[PDB]
This record gives sequence, structure tokens and C-alpha cells, in this order.
Amino acid sequence: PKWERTNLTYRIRNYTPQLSEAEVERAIKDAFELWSVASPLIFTRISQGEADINIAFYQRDHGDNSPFDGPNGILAHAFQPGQGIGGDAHFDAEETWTNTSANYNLFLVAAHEFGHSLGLAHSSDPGALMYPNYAFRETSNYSLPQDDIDGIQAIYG
Ligand SMILES: [Ca+2]
Ligand SMILES: [Ca+2]
Ligand SMILES: [Zn+2]
Ligand SMILES: [Zn+2]
Repeated sequence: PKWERTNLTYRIRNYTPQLSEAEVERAIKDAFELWSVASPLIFTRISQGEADINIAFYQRDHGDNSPFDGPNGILAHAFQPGQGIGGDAHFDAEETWTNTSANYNLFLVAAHEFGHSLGLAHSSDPGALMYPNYAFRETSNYSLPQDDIDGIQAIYG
């Protein structure tokens, strides 16, 4: 399952109060760019309207049948490429979201979710961004690990 288009739109529907709106937007923009520099995909932000990828912070039951679980545990989930709910990413509004080394770092988690929104599943490689469990890595000048590059390149090009 892959996107049949290269320029995709995204919309941040709501925010987490833990960070400024500028910080949430920055975390998201930077997360999309990591995949962009390794594939033919281009991401355009819209403020209202129907975007391909909807992004939102939700708590527990939130209408899609996969409830979140409060602090820790499940951090976020994302739908595979598709119309409607397809490609959308939900973040557990009950987590502590940061832009530091403290758990958790929104940019790293968003980056992981977007891999899913683009059609990638988990990697068994512990150094991959797509590894199932969260681990902090310096974000300052972060680049996609080689395993993940192999991943989107195998899907798109
Ligand atoms: Ca949780
Ligand atoms: Ca969608
Ligand atoms: Zn959800
Ligand atoms: Zn995942």
C-alpha cells in the first residue's frame, strides 16, 4: 500500500498544550522533511480543509476503534496510505510531549508515525527509526538511518 501521488498535504487538527504551537508545527515539519530528502515525496501544510494526512492529539477512545491507554504504553498510531482515515496519525494526548531528551520527543515519534502513514511497517533493526520501541537519539541534525532509507526507497524511489 503506497500513495499514488507525490505531493501530499497534511493538517495539524489540534495541539498538545505541553509545547507552544510553533514547537508542535516545527516538530511535524521536520519529521516530514526526513522522509522527503530520501524519497520523491513532497509535503504541503494546509490550515483547514481536507488534507491527505490528518494529525491529531487524542485521549483514550477517539472514534477509530483503537483507543489510547493513558501515560506511557502506546504513544501513537498511524493508518496505512489510503483515502479517508488512511495515512492519518494520532498521538496520545496523555503523554508528556517534549522537544528535549526527556520522554518523549515529539519529533522522533512523529517521524516514526509518518513512516507508517507512508506505508512502512516496523523494522527488526534496533538502530532503525521504524524499530517498534521508542529510543531517544540526538535530534539537532538528525538524519534518517540507512535501514529506513532502504525502506521508503523500496516503496517509492
Ligand atoms: Ca499511552
Ligand atoms: Ca487521510
Ligand atoms: Zn486513533
Ligand atoms: Zn510504530
